[PDB]
Amino acid sequence: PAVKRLLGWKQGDEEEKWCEKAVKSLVKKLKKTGQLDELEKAITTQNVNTKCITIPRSLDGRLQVSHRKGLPHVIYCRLWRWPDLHSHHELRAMELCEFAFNMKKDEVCVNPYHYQRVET
Amino acid sequence: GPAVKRLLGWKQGDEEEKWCEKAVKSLVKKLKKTGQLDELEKAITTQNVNTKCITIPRSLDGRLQVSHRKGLPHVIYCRLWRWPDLHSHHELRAMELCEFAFNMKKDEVCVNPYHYQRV
DNA sequence: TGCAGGCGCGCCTGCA
DNA sequence: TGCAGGCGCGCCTGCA
DNA sequence: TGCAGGCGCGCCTGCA
DNA sequence: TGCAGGCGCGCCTGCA
Ligand SMILES: [Zn+2]
Ligand SMILES: [Zn+2]
Repeated sequence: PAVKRLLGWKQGDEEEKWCEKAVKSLVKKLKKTGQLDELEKAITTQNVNTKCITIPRSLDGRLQVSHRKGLPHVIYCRLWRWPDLHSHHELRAMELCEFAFNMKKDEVCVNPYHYQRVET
Repeated sequence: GPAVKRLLGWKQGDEEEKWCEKAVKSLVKKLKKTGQLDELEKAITTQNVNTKCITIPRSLDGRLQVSHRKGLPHVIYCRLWRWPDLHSHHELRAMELCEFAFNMKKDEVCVNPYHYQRV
């Protein structure tokens, strides 16, 4: 009771506010392209055989979320799988991943379960 | 909105939100024992600077440990309820009204966030 | 309900 | 020297 | 010198 | 509907 009341008054940190901004950014795109269910299926079931969850690729490959840039597959693999993920060099797509980042296609797959972490 | 909160619950960087709950649980347990919990809720919800000092015992080095993390008690609770980007105790100055301020080295340390001003 | 295991303050080490 | 961080004994908690 | 980060126009939201 | 304001991708800049 008092603990949960006092916790509600907590000033929110920028990292949690940014994570929410990162998830809202992806959800808005997936909703528009009919891919939101697949993201929830991939995240909650950890199923590697899920479809590619794609977003359009930018000219430099970077994605901006609340004044912060990063590679989109790296942003969402750090979010749902490896918080200590340093760079794209630590990621390796599976053969089944049609839209892997490394392939530089029109769309980029951000399904965290289509990438394997390597120790570079 | 429902999908965003659902998907957010699945994130991996949850090390900091479980800690804030442990930090609040730690303070509440001490304030209930000493009859000061209502004053904390009055200070937090009303932002009233003229609230009474909300004290906890002071340790030998002045640091407080919450779930394997150490910090100065007034800094911990000012960052929690007022300034998340609060860097160190050097950015805090107690109001003159505050009898149990951190810098006073007394037996009890006041952790009412509304008895400190940011500099 | 006895008791294994969690965790904090005090003690100590180790840099800048 | 201000500060960070590791870890044990004493205190406290939650099960079979 | 590669590349992180600043910032504007275009896009979009939201009031009157 | 005239207008304000938030923010990203594309463009551009400044360091270690
Ligand atoms: Zn894929
Ligand atoms: Zn005070």
